[PDB]
Amino acid sequence: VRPWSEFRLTPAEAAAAAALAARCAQRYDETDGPEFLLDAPVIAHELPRRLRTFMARARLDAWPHALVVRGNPVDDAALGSTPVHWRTARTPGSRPLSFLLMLYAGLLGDVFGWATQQDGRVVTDVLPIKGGEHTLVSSSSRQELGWHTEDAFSPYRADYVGLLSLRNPDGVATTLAGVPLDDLDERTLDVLFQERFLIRPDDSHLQVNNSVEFEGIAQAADRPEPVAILTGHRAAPHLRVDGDFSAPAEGDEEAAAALGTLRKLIDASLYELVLDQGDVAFIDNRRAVHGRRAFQPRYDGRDRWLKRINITRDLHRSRKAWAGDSRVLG
Ligand SMILES: N=C(N)NCC[C@H](O)[C@H](N)C(=O)O
Ligand SMILES: [Fe+3]
Repeated sequence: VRPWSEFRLTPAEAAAAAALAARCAQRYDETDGPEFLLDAPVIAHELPRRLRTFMARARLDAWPHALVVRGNPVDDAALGSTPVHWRTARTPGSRPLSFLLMLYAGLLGDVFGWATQQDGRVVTDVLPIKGGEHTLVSSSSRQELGWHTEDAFSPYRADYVGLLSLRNPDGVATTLAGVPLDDLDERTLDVLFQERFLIRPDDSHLQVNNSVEFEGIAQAADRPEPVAILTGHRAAPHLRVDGDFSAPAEGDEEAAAALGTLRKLIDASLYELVLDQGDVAFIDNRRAVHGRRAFQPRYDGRDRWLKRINITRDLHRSRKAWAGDSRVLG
């Protein structure tokens, strides 16, 4: 009925998962400490069985753009005010929910972070930062966050991007789109499968958006190597594109026409997913691009606030980029 797969916890199931995360928050010092990173995938085997069944099956389905879990309770009074910056965003009220996200993520794969993004944290924060309303990063607000493959520039980008909505009082929509296969002619499709496109790293990997891996980002922005936008099966391709940071190879007008066509087709097929408070989404970063609608920030303590995590099916595929730590890349 919809392009994502959806699961709704019963009150009993939701309370059991919450109790499990609360227990972890009492026994472990931090969510992305080495001890909990190793233990979380096994603790997650204790989550409610109906949820584990959904995650195991839905990950193997061929069609969904995202796996959506609704119905986690969040008490605004216990959670407290939305932080003013991500640096101070590991508040006690949000702590059990950060553990909950880690437990759900462990059913899907291996979590990791980036040395060049929010100080190498694995669980990151999405919130509006005053003065950054018209930027191209996820702390924007008044300017729409254009659609993108997460970390498109990198061969080590996530297979799944997890988002947990801590609060979203004005119902701001996440945007999604898949490959517009019904409108791509064969010739245009052929071009998108060839290595004729440049993809640069987005602004969230810049030094200015953080408090030696930055040299790799500079090389990627300065001298990008040509890559394909589409890979895999022609009838169900995987997608790698960033609307704001993608370009054709220099002088390649055939590739430019193909990228220009794809831009218009994705713009025309973008749809909206609203993550209400307590909703979790795992976006398939190979099948879909995602973004976020423009909204007016409040800055009154009740702004939209998400926790975010990157998930790969195999951490060993990124060995070359382990930044002195398997769980932080760069
Ligand atoms: N604005 C564009 N095209 N992409 C940047 C947004 C990304 O999701 C980035 N990892 C961020 O959080 O800002
Ligand atoms: Fe994103």
